[PDB]
Amino acid sequence: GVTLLLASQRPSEISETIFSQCNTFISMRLTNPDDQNYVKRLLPDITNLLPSLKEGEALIMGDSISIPSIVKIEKCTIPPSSIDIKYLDEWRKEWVDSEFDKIIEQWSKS
Amino acid sequence: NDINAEVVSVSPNKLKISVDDLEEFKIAEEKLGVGSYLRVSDNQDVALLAIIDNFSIEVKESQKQKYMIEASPIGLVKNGKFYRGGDSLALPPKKVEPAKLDEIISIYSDSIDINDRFTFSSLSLNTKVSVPVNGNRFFNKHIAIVGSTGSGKSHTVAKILQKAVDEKQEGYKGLNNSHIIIFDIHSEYENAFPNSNVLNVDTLTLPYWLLNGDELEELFLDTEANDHNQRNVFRQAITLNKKIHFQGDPATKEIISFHSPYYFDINEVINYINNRNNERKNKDNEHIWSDEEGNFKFDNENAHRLFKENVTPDGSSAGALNGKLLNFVDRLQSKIFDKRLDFILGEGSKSVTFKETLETLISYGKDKSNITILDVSGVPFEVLSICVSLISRLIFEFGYHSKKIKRKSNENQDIPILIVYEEAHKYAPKSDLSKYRTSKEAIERIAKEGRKYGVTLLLASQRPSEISETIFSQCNTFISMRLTNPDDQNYVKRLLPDTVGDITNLLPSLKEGEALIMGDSISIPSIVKIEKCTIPPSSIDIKYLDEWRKEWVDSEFDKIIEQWSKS
Amino acid sequence: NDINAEVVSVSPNKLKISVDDLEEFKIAEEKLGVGSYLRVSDNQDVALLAIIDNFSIEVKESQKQKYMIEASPIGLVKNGKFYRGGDSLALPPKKVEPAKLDEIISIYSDSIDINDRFTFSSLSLNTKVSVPVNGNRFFNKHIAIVGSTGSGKSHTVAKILQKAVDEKQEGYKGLNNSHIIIFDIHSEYENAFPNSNVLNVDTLTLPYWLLNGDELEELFLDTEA
Amino acid sequence: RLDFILGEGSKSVTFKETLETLISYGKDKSNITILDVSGVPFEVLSICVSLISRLIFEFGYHSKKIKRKSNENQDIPILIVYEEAHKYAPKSDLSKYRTSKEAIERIAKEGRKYGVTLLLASQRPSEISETIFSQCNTFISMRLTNPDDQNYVKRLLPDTVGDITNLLPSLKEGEALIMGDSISIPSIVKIEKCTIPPSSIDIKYLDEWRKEWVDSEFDKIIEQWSKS
Ligand SMILES: Nc1ncnc2c1ncn2[C@@H]1O[C@H](COP(=O)(O)OP(=O)(O)O)[C@@H](O)[C@H]1O
Ligand SMILES: Nc1ncnc2c1ncn2[C@@H]1O[C@H](COP(=O)(O)OP(=O)(O)O)[C@@H](O)[C@H]1O
Ligand SMILES: [Mg+2]
Ligand SMILES: [Mg+2]
Repeated sequence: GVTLLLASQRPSEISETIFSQCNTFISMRLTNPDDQNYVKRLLPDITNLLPSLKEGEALIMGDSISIPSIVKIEKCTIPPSSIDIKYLDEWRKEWVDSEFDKIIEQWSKS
Repeated sequence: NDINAEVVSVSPNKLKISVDDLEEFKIAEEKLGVGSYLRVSDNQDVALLAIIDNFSIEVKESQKQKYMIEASPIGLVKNGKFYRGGDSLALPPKKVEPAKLDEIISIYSDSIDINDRFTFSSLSLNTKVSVPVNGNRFFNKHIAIVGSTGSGKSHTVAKILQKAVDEKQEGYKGLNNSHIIIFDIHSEYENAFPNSNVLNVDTLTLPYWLLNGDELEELFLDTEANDHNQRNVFRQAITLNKKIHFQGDPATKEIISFHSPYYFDINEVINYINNRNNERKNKDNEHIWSDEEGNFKFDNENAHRLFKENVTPDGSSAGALNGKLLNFVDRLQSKIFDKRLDFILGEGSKSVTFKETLETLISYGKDKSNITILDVSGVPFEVLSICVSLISRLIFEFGYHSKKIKRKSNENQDIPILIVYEEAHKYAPKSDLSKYRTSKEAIERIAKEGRKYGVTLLLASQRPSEISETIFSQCNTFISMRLTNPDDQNYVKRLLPDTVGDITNLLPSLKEGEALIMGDSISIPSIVKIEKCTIPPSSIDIKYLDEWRKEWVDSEFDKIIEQWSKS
Repeated sequence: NDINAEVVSVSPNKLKISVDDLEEFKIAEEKLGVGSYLRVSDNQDVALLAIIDNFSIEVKESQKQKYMIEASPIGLVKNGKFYRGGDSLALPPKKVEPAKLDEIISIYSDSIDINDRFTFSSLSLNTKVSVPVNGNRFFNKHIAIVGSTGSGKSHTVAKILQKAVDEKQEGYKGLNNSHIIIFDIHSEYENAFPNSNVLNVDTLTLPYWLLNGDELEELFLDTEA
Repeated sequence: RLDFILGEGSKSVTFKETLETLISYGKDKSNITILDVSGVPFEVLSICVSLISRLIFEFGYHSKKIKRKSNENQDIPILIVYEEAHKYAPKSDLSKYRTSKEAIERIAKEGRKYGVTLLLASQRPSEISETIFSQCNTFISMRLTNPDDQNYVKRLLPDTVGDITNLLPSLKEGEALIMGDSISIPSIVKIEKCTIPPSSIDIKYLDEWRKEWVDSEFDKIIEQWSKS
């Protein structure tokens, strides 16, 4: 009763012994052909749409699904706290006078 | 008319187009090249647009000229609005014209908002259209600028950073918020950025006590030896030496450990280890010494007395670490005594402060600048991996700790920091050798985790094929100036998402200064011309011909020898 | 006419040239080699300069000789000034002749300024074409001369250094400011530079105390035990 | 054999005339200093190469200290020529050549800004370490004949030529292939013929073997060996 969810990024660097034991496979957009070829090999030609996948789309394969298909994962109404930093919009403002006292206190703490 | 071309066959992502007449020859010269744009429709309101991948102009004896154009549909234009996507299908035949200036403008001006556009280049085939990128997505996802020597890589790097500095929100005057750090080995960005803070070996003081646990044992210990008694005596010396120099609250003093960023003096650390090469236990198994104040037993309270050299061992048997640390000590003072490491292990590191190192690294001191150029020309190459890893980790954990302050206040990470890695293959090679391991890991955490902490990369390397795959793939934005090595082109082709026909033969044949921008920052991967640097980079290289061409100098040689003796 | 060649196919970086008539055979041997330069134009003013990459000559009993030349457009010339270009289009058919001497010279001479030009070699397929290098940039960046034994790399090293020694600013008489140190191991560069300082074992005095700790260990210790 | 490094002369020589010897700034000036290291024993050859290569580098390192203090236009550029660079700077990390490896690799990495540049002339390029060979920018590739050296050079060349794989073993005598910053395009060149060629005094084994059995020379070898 102890299974695992392997939320990795690129399949080409994960240990073979764990990633071969996984059977249900969800592949999002994968821009590295080395990553694509590992996902292609697991299938017994839908992998050619892996790099052109839109944001949020996925390819689910395994015995859990009937056919390996490109799916759109449901949007998170309560999303995880993963906020992208707007580099341009932050850089447009004034030079913000940030005091270094409070930051290096906790850096020294841990 | 001037051009009579139509689509003869379509594919899922390929249009084959036959040019039938070609009355006007300058249509073929600039509007029918590889990477140009074609309008594919039967009307003048709804159309597809297509990049040109390949062409072939066959001519023979009696039959007609066979001009065939291979194109890929990049998107859809409806009533002056461009919509990306190859899903829309053109049923052949469809009349093909070169795209007008307004359609090519609408390609790049529709996918990006009016406030998210970052323009630093124009299209190479059409100068009148500028090519903006999504500057949030340009800089949040890491940038890789590759190319051969003389292709204009540093000019492209400089021109991006000037446009990052000169761009401002309206209603204010003065320095903007952008923070860019450059690792300058060839010393080129002084001439590009005159109004910026530059730090060379003679000026920059990097404290050695800010090195973490991994960096300290790489610089001092032997990874190949892997001696745990040498490892344990190093940590217990530095941890104790950080305690005796702390002047603060006792509760913070207990949490001080070997990785904690606190000041310790390396000369006393050598003295502690050198003394512990000469321990002599008594019959009760306790080490006994004698300084000027009297005999004492080596325990936790009196271990600070070994930091001074004037201690004499007093015992019968050999101590616990007697003779096990002599190769440790001789290499330990070999790096301290070296004059090349005065900026890192010298007397100047005693008088600097953890604040003063951060205030100097991102130019937050008395003189403030957006661009901090780290002239690591004079830095010796064996500590180049150490120094780059120290600064990169000092910016990443500043970027981490900046966010965790703002998560308490429920705010975003205020200042985003960019680090430019000129000649990035030296810090982060494909080779798994231990001499560049610490710089590989430091760029790894910025590449894979720094996106969420405000710390990013600009991997500007002449040889991308000597950068590791696990950091090159994290650079979503890719700029290709001119790549001529076959292994270099086969490397980038293996790390690039799609973009068939825009790299296969285009990269060797590119002009100086024009590049290939791609990623989620741009709407489509296009060959653009990076705009000229009015204030260009200029490395002050030794012009060997003119110095050899002149008279044999005689006054200089005497000054070189005596200055060597003086220092 | 001497040679009647013509472009029959155009690719983004590839050119197919059909040689229809070859009255002068000597153009084929010298000017239509593997690495030779062809100019591709319908006029003498503006031309597309292309290097050859491959060729094939077919003869059959009834048909005419099929001399095909496969070329690549390395650049472009305008009134004698060469521009290195990418995908500059030449619409077929275009008359092809061997490139003039002034055109091939302008590929190598125009990229380097006349003060920074350093010549130690000429083009293999055209001995009249001097090939200069940016001697400003030739020396400060490191040079790697590689070949097999008996390929002539000792001669190439010697010729470069002789060209770097006899050259001067012309405003003085005497020795220039070249400083070249050769780790001559085969005892061969004595002849190439007769007016040089040669240091063998009997003349060199290398102090042992200028050795560092790493060098001093190998001079005295044994490392096997 | 170690008299040049461990004799009575090495003690009395001071630091200044050592650099007057290696750079030829002594009594007789010379643009080219030829270091005949053939009679140097092979056990100490990497030691003497690394000693000189270090000494030239810190001469250029301390060259720049005056030029930032005095801001004078004059400068002393130095080029170092390493004939058979694959044995001074091998790919192997063995202890015997890491002194000469570290001296050359310091020049290959830091010597650009100090006026101490290097020329690598090796008949077996594949043994030279990639961290030194890639620091070079201009490559004069002569006739390369071993397939291992052909594959090594083709990777680290900054550019390529059409059909380079058959070009390298088919180069004629004096034919070269220059790529890099100095040249505009990779071109097949003919190096100028040396009027005063580099000639090594070689023993013509077959020529002396066909002569008569010499008799007088054997005794003069033994008596000098006996007396010295
Ligand atoms: N946008 C441009 N337009 C025209 N010339 C350029 C441009 N960018 C660079 N160059 C030229 O290319 C040359 C090479 O500079 P650079 O690309 O910085 O070298 P590297 O690729 O080694 O960094 C420079 O001398 C510069 O004049
Ligand atoms: N540029 C050249 N032109 C004509 N002959 C040459 C040229 N370079 C070398 N040679 C001849 O080829 C021979 C090869 O010698 P060299 O190339 O100097 O030896 P190595 O390559 O083994 O150092 C020499 O005897 C020389 O006469
Ligand atoms: Mg550069
Ligand atoms: Mg030789």
